[PDB]
Amino acid sequence: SDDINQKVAEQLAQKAQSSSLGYDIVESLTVEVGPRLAGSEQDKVAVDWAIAKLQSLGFDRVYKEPVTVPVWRRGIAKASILSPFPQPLVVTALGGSIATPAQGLSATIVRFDTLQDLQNAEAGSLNDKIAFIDAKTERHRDGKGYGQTASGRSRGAVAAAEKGAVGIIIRSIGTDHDRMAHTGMMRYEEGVTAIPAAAISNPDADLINAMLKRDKEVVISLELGSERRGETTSYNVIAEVKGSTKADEIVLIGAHLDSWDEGTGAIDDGAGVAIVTAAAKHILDLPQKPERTIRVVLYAAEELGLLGGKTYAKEHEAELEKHYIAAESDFGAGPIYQIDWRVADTAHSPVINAMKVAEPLGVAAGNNKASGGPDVSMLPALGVPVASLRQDGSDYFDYHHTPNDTLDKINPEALAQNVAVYAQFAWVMANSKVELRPLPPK
Amino acid sequence: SDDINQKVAEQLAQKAQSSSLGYDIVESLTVEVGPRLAGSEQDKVAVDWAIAKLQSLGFDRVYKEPVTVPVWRRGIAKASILSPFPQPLVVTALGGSIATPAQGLSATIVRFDTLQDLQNAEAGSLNDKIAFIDAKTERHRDGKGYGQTASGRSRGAVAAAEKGAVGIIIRSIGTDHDRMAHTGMMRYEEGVTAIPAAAISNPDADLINAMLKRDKEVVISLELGSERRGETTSYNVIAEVKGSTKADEIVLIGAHLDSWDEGTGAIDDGAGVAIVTAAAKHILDLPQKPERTIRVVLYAAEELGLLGGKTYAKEHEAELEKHYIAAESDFGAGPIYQIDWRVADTAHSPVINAMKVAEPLGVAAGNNKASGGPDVSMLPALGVPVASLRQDGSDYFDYHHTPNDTLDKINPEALAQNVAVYAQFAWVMANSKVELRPLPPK
Ligand SMILES: [Zn+2]
Ligand SMILES: [Zn+2]
Ligand SMILES: [Zn+2]
Ligand SMILES: [Zn+2]
Repeated sequence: SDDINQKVAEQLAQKAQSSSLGYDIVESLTVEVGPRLAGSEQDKVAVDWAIAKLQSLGFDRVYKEPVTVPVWRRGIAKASILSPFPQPLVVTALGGSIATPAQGLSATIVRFDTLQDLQNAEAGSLNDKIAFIDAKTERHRDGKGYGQTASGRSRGAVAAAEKGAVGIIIRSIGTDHDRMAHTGMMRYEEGVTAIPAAAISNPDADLINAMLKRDKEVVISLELGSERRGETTSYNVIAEVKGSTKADEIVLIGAHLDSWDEGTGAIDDGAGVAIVTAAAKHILDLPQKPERTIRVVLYAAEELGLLGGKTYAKEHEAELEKHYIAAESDFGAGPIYQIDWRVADTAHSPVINAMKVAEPLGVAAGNNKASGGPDVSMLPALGVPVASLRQDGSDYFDYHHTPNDTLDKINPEALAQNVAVYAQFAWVMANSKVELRPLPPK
Repeated sequence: SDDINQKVAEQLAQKAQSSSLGYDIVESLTVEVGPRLAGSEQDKVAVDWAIAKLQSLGFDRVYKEPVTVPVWRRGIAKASILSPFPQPLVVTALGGSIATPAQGLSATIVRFDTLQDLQNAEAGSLNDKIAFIDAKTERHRDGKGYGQTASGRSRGAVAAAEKGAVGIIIRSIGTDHDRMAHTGMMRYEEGVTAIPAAAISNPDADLINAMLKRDKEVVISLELGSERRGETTSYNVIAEVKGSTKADEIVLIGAHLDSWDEGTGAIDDGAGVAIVTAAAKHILDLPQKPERTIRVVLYAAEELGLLGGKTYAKEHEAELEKHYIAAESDFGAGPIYQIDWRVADTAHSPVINAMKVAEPLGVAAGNNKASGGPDVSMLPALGVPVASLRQDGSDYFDYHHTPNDTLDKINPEALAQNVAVYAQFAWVMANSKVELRPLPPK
């Protein structure tokens, strides 16, 4: 009954709070693998680590599924201001950037408040120059500031090249004022000349601004080494807690296994790997079996455009109708404060009620318009219900995509609360009688 | 009278709180010069900046005095763990390190809790190996943690070479857990083979520890580029507020103009330059003249061993008897909470009383055993009284000697409180009738 399962969920939360497992999994990943950019030598290391780890935890099935991934290698990154006042910058290439010319790159910059301002510039206005997008990212619990500025990183190099720019630097898409350059994916556009593209630290962007405010033009030097290889194979890594009376139905709880390459991928998304794996292990430890199968999916190549998520959706196309609900942890280790849903209108109040078991952990009732996390975000359009278990990310963009994304950034008590809430979610959902389909129109 | 001068001191503090001058001076230095390692091209840039700045503020005399300085240039710094689990490290050369061999340097490490533990190792025990000193620096308002661990940086390369080491890495002498490597001076010893010497970030030292805790040996790669040139000339930069009835007597308020090269030297010691310069300017702005001359000294090459301070003490030897008191701001921008003295026994209670004017700014009475700041610390032995105006440095070693020592680390309200307290100090001391000599035995 709902009552019996509420009490199991209460006990799962107790276990999460008394067990070092969640922390131990992320310590293991960050120490024994470290950064694991898709397509790098560390990609296979992370996959092999995850397979061994899941086997060692005793899951009923542990297997992997191939995902095609591109190969990009980061080389040197050096930048400085040449004039008016010569100074060093702390820079990093945007993910996928081409290298700077062998002859080298030195140019006058032109500052834009935002990507939109750059897109509005006159054609030819950046000939021989480097674009500088200065947009600052606001700090928000829900990360909505990142949502407003991230496109500068994703699309700035295209917009700048369209105006004649020979390069782009951006203010890091970060909420810190640390001397850390934030990387992340960017995309060139077929038809537009690819140009070198880098992020500079927030203090460096402040410095450039201080010089511009003196009615001086700023000239920089930028050097980026990088290399592109042909595509290869990574893997979605999967573990299951075997179901019982409804074993053909799947509750999917996910994270991504890949990361950027300059930190150790601790909060993005080693924390999420640990949260969903530990939650599933606590469930595996129960004397009771869930009705549904619980499937942990550790997705490949999320950083490169949800490639593993998209691959999974297609590979499991015939199985999606039997996916009861899907959710993903990929907003660091901050505690969960709300669960939002994407279920049938007639399921919404029932699932809110089911998850009131998490109220004492600080988790509020939510809406019925959830997108789901990145790797499951394509699944509602295919009919699959999802939940967004909302994490407090107020500090997340201080470290996201920097060399500072390290184990010591994880608050163990907060990590444990996520393990507790996912364990409750996966248990309650794997035993729920609520009909979650059909999803109402978006 | 003491009463009239108490009220001027109160008004000076008002000015400091209502004026952006202190902040503006450090903004100017960090933007228009940036990092200014002694002996680098930026050394002359900083001197020329300071001369122009002091002239622009209208000081009665502005001049400079030569200081011999060594020339060391930092090149590349790359390090990684090769085994058991290959990963990147964030490293920086210790100031003055020789370069690593052209053939390259890869070696097994041996961990030591502290410099003392390394010094206790058996001769030959580090043959072919790299020493790793792991001592963590405790956070303290007075910086006493730095005092306990700093010698690992200063003297570790010598102690490691004595035991056969081919190199040394240290846990950065820092209180942060940021991915920032802290540099700073080290000294080789004539007679002992010079070896490459670097600091790694605190998270990287944690990582190495996590591998060692797995009963694995750790092997690293270390690459350091550096170059030593012959000595050259830097300068102590001096400004004066002209005295009146006691113009032959000097109240010296100082800071150092030089910095390490990877940040912008904002808190070490751009803040101190701004504090003492702004304090003197507020005094210069008064309609009243001080009795004594107030001398702002912006010392050269403090980071390389107090070279400008030592030079000043010798150059001004015949003038020291007329130095009434000396003090230096070189503990960032945190507010002052206490003034300690080094005056005659019979002057102690009188100077405490004189400075009770700063109580409302949060400044407590202090002792009579002050060392004085670094550049004036040699002066008591020459008979010159000093004060230590104690700053709250709880956060100072998060940024000291890192690339993160940037303008945005300065709390403007705290910087203003220092300007207020130095203005009071310099005014009260430049008009005091207390006999400060002779100093009692140390
Ligand atoms: Zn992520
Ligand atoms: Zn990411
Ligand atoms: Zn200093
Ligand atoms: Zn220093």
